[PDB]
Amino acid sequence: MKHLEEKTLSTRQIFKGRYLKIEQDQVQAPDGRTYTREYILHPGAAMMIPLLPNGNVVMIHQYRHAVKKVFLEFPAGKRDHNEETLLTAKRELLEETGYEAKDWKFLTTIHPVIGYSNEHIDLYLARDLTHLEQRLDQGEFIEVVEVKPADLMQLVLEGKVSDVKTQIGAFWLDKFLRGEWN
Amino acid sequence: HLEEKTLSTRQIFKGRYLKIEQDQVQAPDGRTYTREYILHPGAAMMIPLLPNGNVVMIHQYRHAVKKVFLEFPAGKRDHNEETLLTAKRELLEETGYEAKDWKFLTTIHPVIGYSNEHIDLYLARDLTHLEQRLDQGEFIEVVEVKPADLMQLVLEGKVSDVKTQIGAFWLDKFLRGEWN
Repeated sequence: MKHLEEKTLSTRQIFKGRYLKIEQDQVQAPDGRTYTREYILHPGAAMMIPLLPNGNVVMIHQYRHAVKKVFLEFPAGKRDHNEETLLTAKRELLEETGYEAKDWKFLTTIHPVIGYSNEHIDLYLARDLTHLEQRLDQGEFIEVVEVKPADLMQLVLEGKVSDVKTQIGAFWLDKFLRGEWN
Repeated sequence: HLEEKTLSTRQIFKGRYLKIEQDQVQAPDGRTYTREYILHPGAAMMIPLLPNGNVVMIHQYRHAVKKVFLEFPAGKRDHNEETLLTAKRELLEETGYEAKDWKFLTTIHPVIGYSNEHIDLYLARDLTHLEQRLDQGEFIEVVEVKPADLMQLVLEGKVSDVKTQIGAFWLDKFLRGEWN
């Protein structure tokens, strides 16, 4: 769909905060005119759907100050210096929840902020789990929970799983558990 | 127990589009940390279901990711208006359609780590086809999509836009008689 593409004419890093880095670009759009585009430079991420032998999934509660709310989430974290996201996922599953998994399957990649960040999140299904113990980062506060997939889907419908990556995980899990996508 | 207490707030950056809030917070360990996030106006996204069973979707380039995306139409809340008003306006501007039947589905948060953005998702039915009225810097092509085709595209990784993918999943639940 080449007639929709925009051509980068210039880029700069316009701002660096404590955490957020902003790129500002001038682009040539399909009209041949120049427009500004601004977006966050993000390292990428992974998220894991950790399926226990008992059929429950391992989830977390975590407070997110950007939204001033505690969210139910699948474990996740940012990609460290261009590592494969499978490594990110293994590490985050262990650090946030204490689990390791013998069976990892890449499901899909999502883009959560197409208007203003280059973030992508690779979503994985982790099976054949065994437990060790949690190891949280400085400034990271997490409660680990087990959730029945049926209860999770009802929470989705009720608006109680508003975190996009985790809601998408729930729907992919549902497709997997029903044997539709497996 | 997990909640962090705001100690101070500052708008540290305002560009052409993006505004960054930086807060000092006291966390559950009693210690102080910085939190940085985008101040976003909020947004609406619309699933427009045609009488033939297809949905109206768009193709749109997104410079932040350097790809053309398949999306449901959407846009940002203006002057803190009711998001249904946002939805009705953006459905007309981006696709050329109006709808006489609107239903709120759910609110999603696409960037919990670094933006206060929420998106309210709506189902739109009973449609009338007028014409697009695109805004500055907007280039959008309208396409009709069969929901079964949409779900296969999701599986294939060809619907990576979170809001759109979630919309597909909700539509699938509605069309299957599961959620109504």
